[PDB]
Amino acid sequence: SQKFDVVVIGAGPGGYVAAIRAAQLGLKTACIEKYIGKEGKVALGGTCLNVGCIPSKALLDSSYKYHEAKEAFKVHGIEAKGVTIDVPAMVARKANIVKNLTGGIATLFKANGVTSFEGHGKLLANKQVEVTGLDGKTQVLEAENVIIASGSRPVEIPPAPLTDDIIVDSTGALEFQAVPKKLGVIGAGVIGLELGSVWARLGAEVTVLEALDKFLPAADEQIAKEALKVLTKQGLNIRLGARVTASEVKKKQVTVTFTDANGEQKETFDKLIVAVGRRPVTTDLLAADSGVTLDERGFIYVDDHCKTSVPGVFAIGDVVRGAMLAHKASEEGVMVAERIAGHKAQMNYDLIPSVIYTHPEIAWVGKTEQTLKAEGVEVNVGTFPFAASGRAMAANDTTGLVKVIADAKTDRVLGVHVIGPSAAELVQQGAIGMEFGTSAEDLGMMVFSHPTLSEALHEAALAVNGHAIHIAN
Amino acid sequence: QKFDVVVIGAGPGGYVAAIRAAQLGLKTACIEKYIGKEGKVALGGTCLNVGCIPSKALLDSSYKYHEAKEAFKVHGIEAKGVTIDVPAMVARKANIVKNLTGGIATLFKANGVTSFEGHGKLLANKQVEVTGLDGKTQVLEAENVIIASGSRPVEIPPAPLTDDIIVDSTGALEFQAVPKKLGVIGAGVIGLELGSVWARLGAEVTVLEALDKFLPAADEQIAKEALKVLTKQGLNIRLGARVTASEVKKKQVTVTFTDANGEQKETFDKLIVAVGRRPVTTDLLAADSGVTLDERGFIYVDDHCKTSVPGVFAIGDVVRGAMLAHKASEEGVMVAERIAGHKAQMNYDLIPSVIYTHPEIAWVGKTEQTLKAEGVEVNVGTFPFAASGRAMAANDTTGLVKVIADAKTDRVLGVHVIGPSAAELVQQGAIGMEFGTSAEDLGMMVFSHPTLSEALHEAALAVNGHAIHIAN
Ligand SMILES: Cc1cc2nc3c(=O)[nH]c(=O)nc-3n(C[C@H](O)[C@H](O)[C@H](O)COP(=O)(O)OP(=O)(O)OC[C@H]3O[C@@H](n4cnc5c(N)ncnc54)[C@H](O)[C@@H]3O)c2cc1C
Ligand SMILES: Cc1cc2nc3c(=O)[nH]c(=O)nc-3n(C[C@H](O)[C@H](O)[C@H](O)COP(=O)(O)OP(=O)(O)OC[C@H]3O[C@@H](n4cnc5c(N)ncnc54)[C@H](O)[C@@H]3O)c2cc1C
Repeated sequence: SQKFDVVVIGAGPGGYVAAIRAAQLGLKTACIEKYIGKEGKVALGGTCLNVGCIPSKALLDSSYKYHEAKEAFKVHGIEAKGVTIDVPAMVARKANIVKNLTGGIATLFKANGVTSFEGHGKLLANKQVEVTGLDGKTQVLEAENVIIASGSRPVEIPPAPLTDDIIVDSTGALEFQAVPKKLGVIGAGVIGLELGSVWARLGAEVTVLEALDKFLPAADEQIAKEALKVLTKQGLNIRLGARVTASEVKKKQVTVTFTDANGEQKETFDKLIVAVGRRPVTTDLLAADSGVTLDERGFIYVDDHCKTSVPGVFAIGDVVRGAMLAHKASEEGVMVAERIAGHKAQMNYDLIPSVIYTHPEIAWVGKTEQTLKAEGVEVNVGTFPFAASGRAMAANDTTGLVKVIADAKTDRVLGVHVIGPSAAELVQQGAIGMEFGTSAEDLGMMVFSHPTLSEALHEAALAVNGHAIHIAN
Repeated sequence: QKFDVVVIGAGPGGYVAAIRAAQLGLKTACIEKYIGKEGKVALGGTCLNVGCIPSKALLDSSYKYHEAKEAFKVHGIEAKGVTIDVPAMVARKANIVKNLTGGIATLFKANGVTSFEGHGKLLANKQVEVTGLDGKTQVLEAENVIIASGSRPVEIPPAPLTDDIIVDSTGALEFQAVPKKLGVIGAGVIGLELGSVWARLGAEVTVLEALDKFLPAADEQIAKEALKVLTKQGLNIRLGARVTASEVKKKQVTVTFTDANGEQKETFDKLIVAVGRRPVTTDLLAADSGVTLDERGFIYVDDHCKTSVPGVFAIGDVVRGAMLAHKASEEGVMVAERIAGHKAQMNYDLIPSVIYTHPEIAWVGKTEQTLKAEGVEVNVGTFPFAASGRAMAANDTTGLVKVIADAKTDRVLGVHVIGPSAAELVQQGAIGMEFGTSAEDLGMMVFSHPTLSEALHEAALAVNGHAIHIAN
């Protein structure tokens, strides 16, 4: 009853996928989770399902539909009088989606034979896992293998500590019951831009204070430049080189002090979202005699196969090195489970795509132009704008472009970058090609359906070598 | 006077062939006769002027109206009243057409393509007679001719086009008001798309289809779901219903048709005839041109689109194969490259199909029923959008992805989708299939979460019984 082949600590994208895969492989598997959802019961799915990926995308989709009805219907002949959005109802839809999907994970666990434990797991020496239940009582599970998937939480900064319901992190930003009239966001990363977009669409006057001089430095510079222009026009007052140093709450508002190129500045908001990154969670996770070590940044140290310093103990997802993304965590979970089952399964960290769920959506896979320049790789670049896409014109959504980067000597595609409609789907097309070593000409030779947004990738690939049909080369 | 390449027709086949030929350094002419809305010749063929683009424009506008009327409350979005201005909707479509047709002329100018306005006829010895709009003729001496004369709607005596009451797809894209009761003959792609436009805007739509089987070219599982969903959307699709006569009186039309229960009648305010497409060869070939037609009226060509006359090629809807814009354009590229000396080939096995209903329907490769008829043992994996977190956030969970793989080699043989972004997910499958992907190959790749693409990933994993997010 206490013995398992695999004990997983955490039921986020890393842990719950690892648990399902382990069970599919015939391993007697347990998964421990402590997070309490909205109904007062344990809810699986981790950050991503409960306070992350899914909730944010739900509010992004609802808020965009309102925005389009208010600002982009007349051109179609559609007249909608007095369109309004009720924030409590919008948030309630998101909550219902979360409830359904978290229950869905429990259904998958049941179907696959995963044993769930409710409470806090702590790794002791020699792969024993102590579970403190919700009633405070402890039991020890004897594990042949342990998969640590304890995830992350928001970074906290002393200049902007969470305060009442006025200074919030991403979790509180997904729970506003009314549109903040003036909204401040600290951090112009993915989370800050997505959350700022939600509330700007519904009428908030949004300022985003970003300490770095460079916007979206991980994105391709051409993509980031267009993103900054478009998002600023949408009402995200993105201030670069602006570092918050202090805040003061009074009269149900918060005044932020920050330093920019022109010196000390102050700005007052009704709500302030702190979105300055995420940190790995190891709180009470490892006994002093567990043998598992942390790096200087607080991540659990693992090798390229996610194995810790302790045989039979693995760690995956946001608590270890690499991109802090849900699909990265889940793929690591699959790899670890398959390796426990005896398969020499491998993971490719080079083709993990990134998506920013603004509208226009931003997505990419592979290397940026600036990275390849720093590496000394000569490249050919092809782009195609959605302004030249018949499908995008029909959709009344022509902002953005597709960019394909190929090695100048071999024509191998090295990166695909998109800002525009269905960016993530077009990037996935590129990623599939790159898995097979596609050249730019390979993509150019394929039949792409017309009219589709995918044609923009086809034209960009042809443009790499100067023979796109529908733009000057 | 003299050209390396003379192209007859400026549709997706002809205009792309002309651009590519010019890019390859060939002195190229393109002849077109179609008169657009401004009274001048308009390029882009059926697809741009009265086909792909206009239909998708009305599909997108009508869908946005439909969603606002029927699927906003769940988001907390309330309206005091949503209405559609049909003249304004059609005018947006007309403006898109005008911009894109002008865009082709801009591309021709930038690439050095010489345009001729009028009717082109192939004479003997690769001479092309151009009859201008004033009836005057001139002869071009062509080293190579590319025939790209396209297609037009099929006509049937029981439903002849009549004023504005009985129309084909061209007239159906020009209604200035929502018909109260709308009849459609033919439940193919065009009938379903046009029926969808007007049903969304309030028309009571009946689709009369003579065949017993719905969407026979699609995978049967996809077609069954499509029939269910489209019927729920108000397309009263009547299978095994053959129209035999019609009668126009007092701005309405009564249709007579035969179904399993005998002779039936139904009356409509408007009737759309959508009973297929046929190749155009009208006055195209002199009797001694040397180019032959097959029994069905298509120009006879080999797999490189070469006719029975060396240096004369034919592409697009006027030759064999799927009557689709991307098929025509790729044939144009192949022919131009072959004229320039390259042994260019065309892949006829991975041409995708798309039906722009909502939910969208798309597929590439072979259906389950085709593979069973061929005796190929397969494994099938499916994943429903009801289990997609991205689709749930989008409030759009109808449909599924289906992946079919060879049971022995695991090679993916077909990908079929009904649901959001169907065409984009099918293109992902088609790219994989170009590289010979197995189902496990797709399963081992990292798919971004949350995205609609994950449904293809899960379906690929389901082929071999280890999808994560559905029971296996
Ligand atoms: C607003 C926001 C939006 C995001 N949007 C996206 C997106 O769109 N796409 C994307 O790829 N990523 C997105 N992310 C990031 C994504 O959420 C993470 O990368 C992902 O959740 C990490 O998965 P994980 O399993 O490693 O960690 P987590 O999801 O954090 O799961 C860790 C689990 O372990 C539990 N736990 C921790 N310690 C213990 C313990 N001792 N005992 C028992 N249980 C424990 C926790 O309660 C939690 O459930 C977003 C993040 C945020 C904050
Ligand atoms: C309502 C409708 C919707 C459609 N939607 C899609 C879709 O979404 N996706 C898709 O792939 N396909 C779609 N199609 C089909 C698509 O339009 C055709 O497959 C495509 O246009 C064929 O390209 P083509 O160049 O061979 O022929 P065409 O587009 O028909 O062009 C032929 C050109 O040649 C001209 N011509 C003919 N004879 C002569 C002559 N002697 N001299 C000079 N000019 C001549 C014609 O005026 C015409 O412009 C649709 C069709 C219809 C009717």
